[PDB]
Amino acid sequence: YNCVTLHNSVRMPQLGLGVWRAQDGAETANAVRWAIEAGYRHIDTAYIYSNERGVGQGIRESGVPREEVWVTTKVWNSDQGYEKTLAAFERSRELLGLEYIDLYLIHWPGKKKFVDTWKALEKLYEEKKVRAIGVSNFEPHHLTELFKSCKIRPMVNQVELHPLFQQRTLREFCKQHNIAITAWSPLGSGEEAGILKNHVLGEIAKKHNKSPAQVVIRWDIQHGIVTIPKSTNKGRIQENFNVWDFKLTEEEMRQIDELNEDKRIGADPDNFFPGGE
Ligand SMILES: N[C@@H](CCC(=O)O)C(=O)O
Repeated sequence: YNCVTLHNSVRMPQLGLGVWRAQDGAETANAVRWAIEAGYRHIDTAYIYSNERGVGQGIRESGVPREEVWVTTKVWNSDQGYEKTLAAFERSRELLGLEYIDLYLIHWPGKKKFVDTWKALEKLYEEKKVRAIGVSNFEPHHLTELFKSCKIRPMVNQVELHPLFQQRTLREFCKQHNIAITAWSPLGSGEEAGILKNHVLGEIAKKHNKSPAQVVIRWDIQHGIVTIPKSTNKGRIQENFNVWDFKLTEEEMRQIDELNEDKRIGADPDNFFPGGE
């Protein structure tokens, strides 16, 4: 299926499972296995989700060869700093049961330690322990600041992105510095869900005989954004993957784009750094 190319030529599958909010053990292992069974080849996790064991279990259970799957995980705020970050990588690696990790990200920028943390990601990349390195919830100013002090520039930035918060500024900033955007959103585990409940998505979903969530995912795909919808439900997990047998029209894309309100719904990167030390 579709892949997005990072600035080091590694190809990152465009659709993945978010396991954010999945309880460890069975819940995750099932979610991951079900995803892989359905065809997903990309799992997105994070130390702080406390479910790296379960992810590893799901992957081993699926029976799919390691190199055919992409695994992303992330260094938590409290493990920022060169040596601390290096150590959190190993704790994550051991917990996933993996010899290498495909992508490792800084989970939140913070203020004082992210340049230092990035130096550790560069090391892991030189040591061939990760295939790609990037950041999450970084804003252009963070990225501009990081650019002053790095040898390898970030390859991914995973941020809140959905039809009411379309991140146009950052998208252009990332187009211009060769960075792939990954979209997360406060959906899948059943939050307020205003994002999905509007006439534009409704009628596009109805026209194609799909759900509004399937539409948003497809909209992500056709904008070349990487998308990691989270769910622990076997059916929803399957539904989120059934997005390859239809195309949104150029007009349908402008219509969804028109929904932009720059309405952030999750936490603000400039003022959010729980666990910071
Ligand atoms: N994947 C979520 C994790 C939430 C958290 O930071 O605990 C995010 O970065 O938005």
